[PDB]
Amino acid sequence: QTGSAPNHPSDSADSEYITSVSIGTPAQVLPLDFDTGSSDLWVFSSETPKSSATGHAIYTPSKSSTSKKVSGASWSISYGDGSSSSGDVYTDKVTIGGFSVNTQGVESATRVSTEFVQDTVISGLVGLAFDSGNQVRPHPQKTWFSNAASSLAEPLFTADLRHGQNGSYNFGYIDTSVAKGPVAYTPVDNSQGFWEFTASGYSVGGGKLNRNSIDGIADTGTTLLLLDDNVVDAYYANVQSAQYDNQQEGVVFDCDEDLPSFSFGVGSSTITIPGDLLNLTPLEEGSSTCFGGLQSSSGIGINIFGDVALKAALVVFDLGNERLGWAQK
Repeated sequence: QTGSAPNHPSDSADSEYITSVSIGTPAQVLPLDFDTGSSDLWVFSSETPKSSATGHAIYTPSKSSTSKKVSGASWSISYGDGSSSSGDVYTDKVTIGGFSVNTQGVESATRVSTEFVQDTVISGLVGLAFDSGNQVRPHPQKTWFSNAASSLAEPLFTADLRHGQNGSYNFGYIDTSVAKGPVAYTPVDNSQGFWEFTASGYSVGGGKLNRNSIDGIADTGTTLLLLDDNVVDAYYANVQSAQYDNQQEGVVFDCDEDLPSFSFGVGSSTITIPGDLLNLTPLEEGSSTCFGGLQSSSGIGINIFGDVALKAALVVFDLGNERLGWAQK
């Protein structure tokens, strides 16, 4: 038994990826942000202030014959970007790509921050990091993937993100037909609740991998590839027009640059992010200056293999073996 759910980029700069989720009986279809960097499944609902939820699809638990309020449960969360939300908790059937979890914790937001209010095309998050990170008190809720894992064909899911095109979030099987190389695995350290791994080294513009390893997290909920100042300096070293732009808070360069690839080692196997995928977006319509997909992680204190990196590969989040797989796309 498997699920396969199409996703799409929210905008021309692949800021975040949007996937439909069906909650309740009959199904209420919400667009949610699948986030392997967090552990709460939370939604805009009929209990979200109407001034915050207007224009967003919402979950109404009273219209679902399978909903149940979880007495005494509450949750609150703050994200990397300073956005936040909080509320109470229901259980309900949650179906993603045709596969159902029958009793899933659905965290109903009674307050959401301005960032979420403005993002009308998203109605919440599906946290896909480890259960230890879940913020429901007093009794944590398991993630949708954790609940599904024992019932799927295999306890794994894959991320297939694309630049400017639909992709897929699949559960319970590995569709390597979207890829041009085999899955290469490395072990995951879930000590901090994340899909944390070590890359064995990197290369800029297709030389041989060095052995300067990089510890970081695979995070579908982060737009950029965020690496330390030493790696960023190495990446941009021969991009002649590159410079830090204090308004953008990141490195920019002429849009017509022929950017080098950025490669990194998963065990001894190479995954290469082509230069095309390291040019995120023109600074504005018709601009001759573009913003790099690879930027510094100095501000956040952890390296993040976000969507820019994930786009280069089919990425296998294996909860059964606690390992992370990358197949070149």
